Amino acid sequence: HMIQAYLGLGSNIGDRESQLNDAIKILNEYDGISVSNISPIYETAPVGYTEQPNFLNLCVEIQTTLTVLQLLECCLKTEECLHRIRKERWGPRTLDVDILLYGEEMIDLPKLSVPHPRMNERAFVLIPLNDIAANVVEPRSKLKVKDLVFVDDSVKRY
Ligand SMILES: Nc1ncnc2c1ncn2[C@@H]1O[C@H](COP(=O)(O)CP(=O)(O)OP(=O)(O)O)[C@@H](O)[C@H]1O
Ligand SMILES: Nc1nc2[nH]c(SCC(=O)c3ccc(Br)cc3)nc2c(=O)[nH]1
Ligand SMILES: [Mg+2]
Ligand SMILES: [Mg+2]
Repeated sequence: HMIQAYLGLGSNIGDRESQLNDAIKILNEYDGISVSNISPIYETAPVGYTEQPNFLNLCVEIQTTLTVLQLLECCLKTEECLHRIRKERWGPRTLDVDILLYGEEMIDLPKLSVPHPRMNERAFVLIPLNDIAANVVEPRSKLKVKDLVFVDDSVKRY
């Protein structure tokens, strides 16, 4: 049985587009993950610590037989494959793979929260997410993505 999940990908170091492309390929090659939809890529001003490089961000849909914890392990392993050495959450990274949605399920473990608890105020997530998942309901707000998305001029088509 397959679970439909959504991942948020980001990169702000080096050849960002190549790193995101390779990440998608790696994710698709794991047993138990198939990438089923890919959003457009956006160039986005860094949010939070603003004095670091501009990001590329996108979202992907996957179909998965993995548990949410196994999925998290795969996401983290993919960052390691793309040589993410920096671990400062506020700082730059070659690759970030975030679990945005895991079916309509919700979990808030000390170190795994899904739906991603910050997604609803991030245009660098909601814009590419709305591109592929406009009618998907975000379980915490009980709103469809298209009803959460908002205009943000710092998010540009790449
Ligand atoms: N939904 C989720 N997806 C990915 N990681 C999550 C997560 N919820 C919690 N985490 C935790 O976040 C830890 C740190 O990961 P980082 O990628 O450095 C944070 P970040 O992605 O810069 O911030 P963000 O998760 O607010 O976007 C992971 O090891 C994981 O335990
Ligand atoms: N554009 C862009 N900016 C990013 N900043 C980060 S760190 C998490 C975060 O958003 C954050 C936002 C506000 C505060 Br306060 C602290 C952290 N990740 C990305 C990304 O993927 N894209
Ligand atoms: Mg992350
Ligand atoms: Mg992140």
